[PDB]
Amino acid sequence: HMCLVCSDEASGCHYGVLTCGSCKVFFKRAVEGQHNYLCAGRNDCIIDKIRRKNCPACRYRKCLQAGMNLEARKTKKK
Amino acid sequence: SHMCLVCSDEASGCHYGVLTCGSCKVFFKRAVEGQHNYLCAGRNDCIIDKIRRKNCPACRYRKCLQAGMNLEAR
Amino acid sequence: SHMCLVCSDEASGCHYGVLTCGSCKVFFKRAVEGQHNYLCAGRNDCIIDKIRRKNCPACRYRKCLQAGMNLEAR
Amino acid sequence: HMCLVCSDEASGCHYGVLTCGSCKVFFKRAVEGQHNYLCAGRNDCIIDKIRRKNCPACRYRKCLQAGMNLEARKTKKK
DNA sequence: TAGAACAGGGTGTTCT
DNA sequence: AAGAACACCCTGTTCT
DNA sequence: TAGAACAGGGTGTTCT
DNA sequence: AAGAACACCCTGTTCT
Ligand SMILES: [Zn+2]
Ligand SMILES: [Zn+2]
Ligand SMILES: [Zn+2]
Ligand SMILES: [Zn+2]
Ligand SMILES: [Zn+2]
Ligand SMILES: [Zn+2]
Ligand SMILES: [Zn+2]
Ligand SMILES: [Zn+2]
Repeated sequence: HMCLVCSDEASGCHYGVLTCGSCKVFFKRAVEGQHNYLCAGRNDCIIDKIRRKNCPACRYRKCLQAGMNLEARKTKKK
Repeated sequence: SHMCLVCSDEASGCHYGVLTCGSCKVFFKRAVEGQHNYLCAGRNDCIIDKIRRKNCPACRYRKCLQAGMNLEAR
Repeated sequence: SHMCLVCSDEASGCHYGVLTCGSCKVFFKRAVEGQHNYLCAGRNDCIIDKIRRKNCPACRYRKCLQAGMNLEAR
Repeated sequence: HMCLVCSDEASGCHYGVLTCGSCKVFFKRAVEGQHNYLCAGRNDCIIDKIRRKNCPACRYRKCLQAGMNLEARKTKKK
């Protein structure tokens, strides 16, 4: 079963979405910090396992698009 | 002038031997010397500039080659 | 009197058939009926009282048997 | 490699000591809550895998004796 | 599960 | 000019 | 890693 | 007296 962001092996729901480990800590770091990234292409870069380092801008976008949010643990509660 | 022929940064001088910045200089040596496998995530036409050249070394490397860089110019 | 012969709680009446509290009553049925394996973590002489009887069912059970409980007294 | 409290399979250092999972959450629950437990024996009960339920009093003691403490993560730091 | 934190890779600079 | 080398940033793992 | 939280076991009560 | 059955507590796992 697979990461919905990069299609590497999924390691569980994280921030509300079946993702792999690397995408989980990736999202968390982008959300807590600055995410002023530039796409060098057309904002549709291919994020898979070898290429996911290439474009943070598009990786973050695919994170948001897949529905990740930080408060999804204390917010998949109330 | 004084713009890198690859990323359009402020080119230090002439390297390998093209008007390139220092980043591209050393990048190029590393791309040819080691390996390394670079793959474009777009369309093999990425925008390469001071801030984006980090994003796609396949495309950076290709631009280096096409501006005629070569580890032996002397 | 009105003290459990097993744990010395306030014994409700006569069960299986010994002067026992209600806890020991139902405990005993469960110990014999199901199984379950109880093992003492001390020395097979545990203090059994209202608060400690929970701690060692091996010893509780043994005391039940030794006070002559039996699922058929009638 | 083994839990230093109950000798079940150890799952990592927890609260500063190689313990199994059950002893980790056991300690944590005893420390955050009330631990007014009574030993029914001589305060040397045998805490191994089947018997560790029998005497919280002695299990907790073996936890303290083995050196567990909550602030051992932010205190194996400074 | 969410989170800390280490080591590894890549990059760009300074300095020979 | 070309090379060495350090310090930085981002990443993805492990967390006996 | 530390932490939440669910389901399972055991117990003791109330109620027939 | 004996049994059913609920609600509680403690435990140890999983956390696609
Ligand atoms: Zn992923
Ligand atoms: Zn992109
Ligand atoms: Zn350049
Ligand atoms: Zn490219
Ligand atoms: Zn009793
Ligand atoms: Zn005992
Ligand atoms: Zn243990
Ligand atoms: Zn004990």
